[PDB]
Amino acid sequence: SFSFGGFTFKRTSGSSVKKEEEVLTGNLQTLKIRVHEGYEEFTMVGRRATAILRKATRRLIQLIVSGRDEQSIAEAIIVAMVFSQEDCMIKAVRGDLNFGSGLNPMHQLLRHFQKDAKVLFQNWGIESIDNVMGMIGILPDMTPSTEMSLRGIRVSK
Repeated sequence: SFSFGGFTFKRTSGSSVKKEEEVLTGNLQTLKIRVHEGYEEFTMVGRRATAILRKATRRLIQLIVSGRDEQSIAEAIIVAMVFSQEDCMIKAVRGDLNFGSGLNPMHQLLRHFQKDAKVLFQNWGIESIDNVMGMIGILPDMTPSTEMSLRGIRVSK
């Protein structure tokens, strides 16, 4: 169990080791980040939202988020997208990432997208979805949809 972005993450299956890696942001800043390598499954519980997360090396496999309102659901999605370490998120950064107490690089990334996530969501990718009991899609602009969704993401009740 650990905490990230105001969410408690508890690992329900799988595992990971960490390898340092250099990466190039969409503002062309180089960062050394600790990459988690492994298939892992988690629950996330924040103050206003809950989720199930399955991921692998720099890849979000599935996120099912349950939340109180649009605002809360969004915050959960942003934390799980940054936590995924996917390169479309790395490449969505605009402006430099300063400092820093307080802030290893994953937190810097998070603080950046928490100030504004529009570009993160635009660039993530969408997919058509099927009908699944208790599950609905969320579009890049955060409105609901039965036909499409942000890739890997679904909203529960």
